[PDB]
Amino acid sequence: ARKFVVGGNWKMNGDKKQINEIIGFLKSGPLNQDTEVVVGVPAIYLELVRTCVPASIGVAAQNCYKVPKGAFTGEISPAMIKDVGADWVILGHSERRQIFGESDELIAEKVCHALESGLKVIACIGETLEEREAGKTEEVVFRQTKAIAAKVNDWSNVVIAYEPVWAIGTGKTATPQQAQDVHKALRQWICENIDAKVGNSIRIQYGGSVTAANCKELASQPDIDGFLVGGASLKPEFVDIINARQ
Amino acid sequence: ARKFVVGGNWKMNGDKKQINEIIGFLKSGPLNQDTEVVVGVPAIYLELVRTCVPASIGVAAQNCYKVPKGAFTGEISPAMIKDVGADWVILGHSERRQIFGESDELIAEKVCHALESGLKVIACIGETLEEREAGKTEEVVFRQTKAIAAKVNDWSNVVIAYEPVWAIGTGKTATPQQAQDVHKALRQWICENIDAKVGNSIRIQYGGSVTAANCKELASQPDIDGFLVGGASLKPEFVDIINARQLV
Repeated sequence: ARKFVVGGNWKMNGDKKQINEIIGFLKSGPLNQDTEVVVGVPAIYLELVRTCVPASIGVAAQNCYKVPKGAFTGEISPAMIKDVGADWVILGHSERRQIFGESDELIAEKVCHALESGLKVIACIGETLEEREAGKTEEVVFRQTKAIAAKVNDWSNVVIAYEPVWAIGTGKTATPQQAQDVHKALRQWICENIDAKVGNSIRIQYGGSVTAANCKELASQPDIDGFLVGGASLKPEFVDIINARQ
Repeated sequence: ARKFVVGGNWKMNGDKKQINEIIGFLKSGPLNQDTEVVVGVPAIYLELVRTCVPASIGVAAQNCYKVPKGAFTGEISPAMIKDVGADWVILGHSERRQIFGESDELIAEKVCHALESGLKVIACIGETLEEREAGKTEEVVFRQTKAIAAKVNDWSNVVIAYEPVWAIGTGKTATPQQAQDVHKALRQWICENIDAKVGNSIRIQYGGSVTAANCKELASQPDIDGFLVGGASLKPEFVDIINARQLV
């Protein structure tokens, strides 16, 4: 079976104090034994967080570049991430794709390099509202996935996160069924386009609004293997989400 | 006068081993006391460098965003930079403008926010070869500078670094005179469009190729107040650059 994976993407939030609070939640709160937990933190705190968090819990960078080193002011590489002990990296997040304009190709190259460098990756994909309403959900997620797949040969250390970007500003989030529909269509695409074994073993996290109230129904969907939590990851509620399967 | 300022931009380079070797260069190397020294490091080692580097040397982040916190995965804020004790941030570097497409206005907003957050800033500007050949050197640097000026009211903690981006892949770098021609023109623009005192006191670093072989002649230029160093900042050579203005 696919191990349930819950990632906490802190985004651009945090400081020493706040981090001690958040790590207090993980250490404290009861954690499900069958849940792989990953925490995505700002680069400035990667080493600190990696030292204060149990070896069982993954620590992820929120981004990285495609080469070990180079004339790329403001970027960090997988080698640096590994240098401080971090073992995960979040790539292709919608905020980076849209606000910072990273392309499918760049994301693909980044995923490839991260994996080859020894990092576990959470690659994000997702369609916007205009894309969905234009009935291009599948077209969009298949294109983003296809780009990554073009540079990835081994998916064992990859976790895909689906971000229902279209829901933002909508007034209502995606329904558990809508989320499920996307996950199953994506898994199907992976089975037919990459490999049936990969499709059956790859974890696909739901990357929309996950809270204590909806995490359980969301977690019970056949093709949802976890979450890439946003705001909730900063609160104790993150523990409740980690135990959505309970 | 304007205090000589030398910044070392490591860019995307470094690890614990390499950082200890570079901090070694800085610690042993006889550093001129009249030079303000700053070192720009990858965010991952921001706190690490600040704890190992002497309080006299400034530790800069290589970039930051324009708000204290938010839904900006992969970005860091001045609030975080300060939380680990760093006091500087390099913004608007040519690689971020050209490779990552940061706009003149985003740069200005970041500079404004960084300054307001209590950080000192090395704001970068510079024209490409296309722009220079098309005769837009002044047009570009003034435009980039003007955008930042629209969001800055206090220039005390700002250091401008001019990057002769046009010199890459050309075979030869900018000559000291060519560098001086831009620096002077920018200073003049600042005195006219911002303020006389600001223009006269604002440090303008040369962010082109700076080595131990060309630092002295460059630092001799009337309007060059230091350097934003690239490659050489990862080697002992950085010290010689820092001591570009020492007679012996």
